[PDB]
Amino acid sequence: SVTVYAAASLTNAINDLEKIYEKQNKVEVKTSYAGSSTLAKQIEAGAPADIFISADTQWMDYLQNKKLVAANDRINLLGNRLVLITPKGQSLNIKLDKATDPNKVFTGKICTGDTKSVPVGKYAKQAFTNLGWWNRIEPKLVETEDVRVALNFVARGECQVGIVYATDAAISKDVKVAGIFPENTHSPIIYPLGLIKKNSNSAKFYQFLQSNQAKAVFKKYGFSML
Ligand code: MOO
Repeated sequence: SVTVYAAASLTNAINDLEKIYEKQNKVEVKTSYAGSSTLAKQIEAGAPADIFISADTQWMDYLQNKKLVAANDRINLLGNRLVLITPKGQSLNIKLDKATDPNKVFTGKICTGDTKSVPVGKYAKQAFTNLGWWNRIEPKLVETEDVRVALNFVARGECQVGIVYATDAAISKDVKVAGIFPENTHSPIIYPLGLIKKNSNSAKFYQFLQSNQAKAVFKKYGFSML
């Protein structure tokens, strides 16, 4: 068997590839999804993950610095974009530009991941700072421990808007995109793939995630191949 810990934004793609790999190999693939921060900390505490996929470089560096992944056993796999979402039926179009006043466009709460630890929230905080919006945005936040909890809060109408990845908006018929953050507002969204346990089964799955077959699933879900 092989145990894969993956950022919550990767739930649907990795579930699809788990099914494909189990049809092609006599190996069992076990998956665990959560915020990249939670998963890295769990690995640090001894969780038996063979493979880790983070939604930012920071949480893979965190493991590298603890010597839990080698520089040569990680690769940048996927990219994404950062988006604003609204519940379906409460559509908006908001330009993510310093000229926009967040106090006039955001008249309720704003749902995203914890801005200090969950990658989606860290990317969001970079963007708000670059836009000069941080001190007006912070009082509006509801912070969650992964991007999918935030997505669900928006789908259920507990927040007027949310900040999730483009791939999250596309997976949910209950939310719609209200704005795309320009790339120059934040660090590039990069998913490093890391081989944590070096054994025969884990190495095959690590390679499989880079394969032509895996590229097609990731592209289906809206990710970019790096
Ligand atoms: O680690 Mo996530 O995909 O930003 O919740």
